[PDB]
Amino acid sequence: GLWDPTLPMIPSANIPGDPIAVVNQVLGISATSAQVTANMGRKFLEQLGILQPTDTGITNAPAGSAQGRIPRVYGRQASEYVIRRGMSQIGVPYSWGGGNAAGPSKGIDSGAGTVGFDCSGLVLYSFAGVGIKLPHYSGSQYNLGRKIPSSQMRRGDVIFYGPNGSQAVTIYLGNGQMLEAPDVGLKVRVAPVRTAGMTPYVVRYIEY
Repeated sequence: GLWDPTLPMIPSANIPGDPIAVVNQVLGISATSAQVTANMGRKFLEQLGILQPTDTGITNAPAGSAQGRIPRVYGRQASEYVIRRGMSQIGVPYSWGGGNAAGPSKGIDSGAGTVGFDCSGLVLYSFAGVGIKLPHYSGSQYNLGRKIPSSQMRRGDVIFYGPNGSQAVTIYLGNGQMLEAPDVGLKVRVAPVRTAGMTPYVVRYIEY
């Protein structure tokens, strides 16, 4: 009962640090997920009319704090943009280790020749749109943001599975549905929430 038994019962792909997310051979440029995320964060803060010269564009709250860069009054807008980004990826193939802040990508190991998303890749891609920077490993994502009891999960909160949230991570959509990049041969999908292996807390990255 420690893991979700419908998926491989192993820790999710763990891709270290700040990977290159964009490579443009023609212009001769490349950039990492953090750079892509910061740029989107600044664009988002500008769209809210609140961009400051001190803003890098990274909007994460210190882990456990109920206050991040994005004002509470704009949290629902931020959350809905994150969800829109994720939902726009329905139908993209699964790839073990796949995805970065710029979109689906080549995976690692088994997924090395497959462009797509895995669980943490999809979540980090979605949240990057408002400057929320997340590591490409579900266990590490579980240690950021603010814990909410799972019984009180709310649309936009992030659901975790397995010990230390190491197996999988999905975005709660409300109404008992979640957005996930589940397993090989499947695609990014909306599916019923599964409680087997669920961590006792979900994580909130955006307050509203």
